[PDB]
Amino acid sequence: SHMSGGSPLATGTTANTRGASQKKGGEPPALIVDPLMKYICHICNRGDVEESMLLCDGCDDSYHTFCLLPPLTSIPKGEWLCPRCVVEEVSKPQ
Ligand SMILES: [Zn+2]
Ligand SMILES: [Zn+2]
Repeated sequence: SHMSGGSPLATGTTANTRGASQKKGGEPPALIVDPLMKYICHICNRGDVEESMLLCDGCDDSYHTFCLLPPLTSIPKGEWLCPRCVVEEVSKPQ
């Protein structure tokens, strides 16, 4: 059996991708701006307007009116419930 025709597929290509790997080329180690306690709107990571910052009566966390979609056209005259808790029934998971 002499089936040695001899046909190599010698076809190269310059496959080069320089993956620039600067882990902190624009990422500084941020220090704790709120070391003790400060009611910050965790949706916007900032306590922008404290006068528009609500605290869920049936939870505990700081939200802005602005940070919710759509922004709360009326400021809650009574204690504000988070939309999570607003969808309740007699049977809680307790
Ligand atoms: Zn906010
Ligand atoms: Zn709640």
